[PDB]
Amino acid sequence: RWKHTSSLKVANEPVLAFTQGSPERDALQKALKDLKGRMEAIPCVVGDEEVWTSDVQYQVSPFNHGHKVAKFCYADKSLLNKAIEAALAARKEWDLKPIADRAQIFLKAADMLSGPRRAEILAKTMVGQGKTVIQAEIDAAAELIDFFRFNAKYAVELEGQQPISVPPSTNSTVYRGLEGFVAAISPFNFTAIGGNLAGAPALMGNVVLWKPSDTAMLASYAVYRILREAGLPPNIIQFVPADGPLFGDTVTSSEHLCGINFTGSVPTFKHLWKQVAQNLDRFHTFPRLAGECGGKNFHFVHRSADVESVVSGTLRSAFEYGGQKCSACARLYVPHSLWPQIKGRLLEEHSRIKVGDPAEDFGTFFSAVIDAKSFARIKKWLEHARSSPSLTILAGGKCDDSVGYFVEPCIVESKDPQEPIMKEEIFGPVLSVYVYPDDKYKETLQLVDSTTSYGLTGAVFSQDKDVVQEATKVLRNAAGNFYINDKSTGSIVGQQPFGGARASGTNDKPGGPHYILRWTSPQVIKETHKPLGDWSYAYMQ
Amino acid sequence: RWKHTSSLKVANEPVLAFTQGSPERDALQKALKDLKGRMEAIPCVVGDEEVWTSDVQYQVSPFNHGHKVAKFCYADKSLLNKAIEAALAARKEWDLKPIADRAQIFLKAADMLSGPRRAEILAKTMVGQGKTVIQAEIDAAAELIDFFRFNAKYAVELEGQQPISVPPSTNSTVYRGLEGFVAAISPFNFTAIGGNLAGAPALMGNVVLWKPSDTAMLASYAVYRILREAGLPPNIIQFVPADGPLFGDTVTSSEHLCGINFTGSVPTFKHLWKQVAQNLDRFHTFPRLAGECGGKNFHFVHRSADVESVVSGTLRSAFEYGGQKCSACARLYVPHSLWPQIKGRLLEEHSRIKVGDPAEDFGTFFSAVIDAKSFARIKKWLEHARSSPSLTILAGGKCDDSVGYFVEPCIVESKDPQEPIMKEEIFGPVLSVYVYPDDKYKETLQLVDSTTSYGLTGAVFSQDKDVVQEATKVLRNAAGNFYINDKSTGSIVGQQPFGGARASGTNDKPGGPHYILRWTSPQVIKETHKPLGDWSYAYMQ
Repeated sequence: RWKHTSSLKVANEPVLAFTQGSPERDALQKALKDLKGRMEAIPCVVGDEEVWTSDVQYQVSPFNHGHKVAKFCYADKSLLNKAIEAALAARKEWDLKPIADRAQIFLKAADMLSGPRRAEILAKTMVGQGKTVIQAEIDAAAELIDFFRFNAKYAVELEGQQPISVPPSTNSTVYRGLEGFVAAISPFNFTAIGGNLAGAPALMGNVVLWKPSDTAMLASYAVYRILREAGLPPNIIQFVPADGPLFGDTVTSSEHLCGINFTGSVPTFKHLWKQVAQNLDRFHTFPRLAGECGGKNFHFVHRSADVESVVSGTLRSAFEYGGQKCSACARLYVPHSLWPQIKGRLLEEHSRIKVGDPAEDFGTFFSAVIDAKSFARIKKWLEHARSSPSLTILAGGKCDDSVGYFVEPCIVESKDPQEPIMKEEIFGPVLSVYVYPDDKYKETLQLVDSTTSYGLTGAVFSQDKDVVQEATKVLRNAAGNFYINDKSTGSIVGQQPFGGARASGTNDKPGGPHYILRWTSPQVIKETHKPLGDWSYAYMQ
Repeated sequence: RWKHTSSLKVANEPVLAFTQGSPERDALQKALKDLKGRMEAIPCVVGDEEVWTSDVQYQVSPFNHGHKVAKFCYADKSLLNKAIEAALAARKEWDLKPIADRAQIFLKAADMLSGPRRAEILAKTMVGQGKTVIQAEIDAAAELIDFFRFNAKYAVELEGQQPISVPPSTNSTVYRGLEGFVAAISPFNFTAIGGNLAGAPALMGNVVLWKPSDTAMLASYAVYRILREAGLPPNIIQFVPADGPLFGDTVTSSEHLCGINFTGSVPTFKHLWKQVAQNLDRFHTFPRLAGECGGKNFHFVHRSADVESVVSGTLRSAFEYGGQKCSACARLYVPHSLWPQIKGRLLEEHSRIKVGDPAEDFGTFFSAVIDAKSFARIKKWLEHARSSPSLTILAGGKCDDSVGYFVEPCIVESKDPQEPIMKEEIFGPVLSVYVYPDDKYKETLQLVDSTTSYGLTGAVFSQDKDVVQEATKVLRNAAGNFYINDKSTGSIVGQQPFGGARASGTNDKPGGPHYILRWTSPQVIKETHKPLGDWSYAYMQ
């Protein structure tokens, strides 16, 4: 016999420059102005019904928290259960739909995000989450477009991974979606992640309840709407903002939960994991938990390092988007011999860093952090950085929540490599620096590895190839994304599949080809084409 | 600029015939006699140290439970913790060892099992677990050899799945083993599974605590010894029989647990899962749980079916190895129009079935079931089959534990398609039959799907292609391994990757290429070859 199969070749979305006079700078400016003074009312969406509840909530602009950018509402238990039921009733048909047809929807969404919807999705991310132009670009456009295209490629190619056939039998693998619904819970700090957390499972034949982050609601809903317009049928993804604990209680209580695709804090992930375990007896199948959590990421500097690359790379990793990345560098290990030079260069460039309103002033490096709870926690750390004997603020240290949740980039030196600030994830623009004796760099490599609970990202800066090989070995499990002479942030889909282990999550490497395997439960079909024969065996006669 | 990828070209191990005259029948007979009257003392093995504890245990021959085939002992907490520690101290080197070198060990073990050790491994499985010649062959030889070879192929080819590189940066994926130790817990009913449960993670750079099934100790230790002689370094796999609860308590209490590779009962799997969840805070990473559990598998018969194929296929699936397979057919759905013919044929062939001592009489179809607890459970079901109004024993129904744990093949007709016997996994040679009206075969397809909690295996017998397509759609999630005109047992590696969802497990499909992904935590390395540049962006100037 035979069969016409299919293949799909994709390229990464080019990252636009947005320079003066460039069409994208103009489109973006126009989209930003179209948002000024306007507040979108965003409903919950179950199937095609827009639903409002009485539990109304607002999203404000991080750099100008007086401006409400969106009004939305929390689904209640009753609405969440209706969304599970409606999703389930749509699942069989959607799962049965050919991968090619499903992939097509995400390819069209990708193209929409690429061209016509680009400025919009950028503007909403800038205004809603406080991202500068370029942070919104690499996120709400590039990373999200890539997720859609590359996962589409991965899922189409996956269908061609078929078992061996041996006459008189033909074997085939059917990549079923998981039976049940998936709960997708996305964080504030990347518009791309919400799209991927709900989208990748949907792509794989699942139906999803998507709880988007309150502080990214404006742009996430834009992603939702774009998926729907690209052709996503109703009840495949339910748009259901909600209280976090309520959402988790409801989904972990449904006998129909078959997965949770989560990105956020480890305690919340662990809590969901424990709830699922507590309720194991009620589920029709074992639910799959995928969890990308935070990090306490490092830039390790060897004496041979290009000092300029260390400085720019670290400034970028530590302070871009106000350090609100699970991949952001928060501990810098510098050899004594390089410290004076690196310290001076860092302080010099630090003073050139503009923090302000990213929509009005494109010269802004980064803007306010995301919200009050985060601002509060960051102040507690800045105060710790003044209060602690082992700590000395070298630069910044100020913050001001009168207009936005503004925090100055802060650089702190620790005389204690095990100081809490060297170990605990701040999610703010707060860089800790430990200066180590050149003669003790091997023990220091060991400290990088042993100091925190995390294993997300990390970089080595070294011109000495032998030290690189050596740190690569030593730090094998300190970073799931390991960078050699580059900053620890900015993973690109298909180039650096993203994730790490230890406390940093389950490391399912979104951005790579294996990620989607979490969202399929393969069925293997063997068809035998000849009659069977005696149940007995020759050796028995 | 260059990519070098390696493939490995491997074939399934030929299943030998063992007919009178053949060399394998002779080698086997010799190995069986070399075992008669002998009892191996089997120590725990930690590193290279053989350890005895005071908690001594015996393995007896299922068909002759008076013969002790092995003396072994249970590891205590103290010994299990020393095994964790020693394993951990060996892990970094082993994980660093190139996949090709690790794979080589399992390829040599495979060849050993293929030739010189074949008769031995067969004999120990026949004698220890009660398997007939051919059941031992497809298991302790073919399936185990295939696991080793194919997993080696899959791991070698996996290394060549590398990310895209774009100048000035080169990206590479490093397939790390999981950081910690893996607990492998294997069941009595396949020697191959123990090898795969401990072996596949070891292959992937993990270190393993292997708790083999008490009732398969003789052959499992033979697998262990062969891996060691094939070149497996000490402390990569620790051979540690133990009390089940104690073993689980100890491993789920270690901060170093990073995985559990389990095949067995769902309650035990769920229990382990709940323990890991309870202790989540203490683990250095989130442990990965892989669980293959049981089934309540079906043969669904459409009126168009080849009656002879139905008969021989069902006899084989239901009664081979006394029905002690998670894939064994235990519910047969027959259309009224075909019943008289199928009933007569079944009863006729049933009466031709020899149950006896598989080592002494190769005419034996199947022998005693594994042990007393299982024998006891099976009698409770035979008694249920006499006591229940909806039930009628059509054939067999007797059992005798005076010499071995012997149970006659039993065929029961249920007038109630939802009778507990149609729903609960017996793990005995007990086939239940429901006869349905031809006119109501669609509703009956739905019943097959809706009746039990399981989704492991299932078969449709139908000459009507349109009914096949239809059942395939309806039963999409009733069976992870779906057979068209063939029996529901006997998955072959690389041809039918094995496993199913619902309550039947996590469906990681051992036997396929994706299985090994559970045992690796990939690291992605990006090396940038040019200096970085200003931290600022052009659009900002």
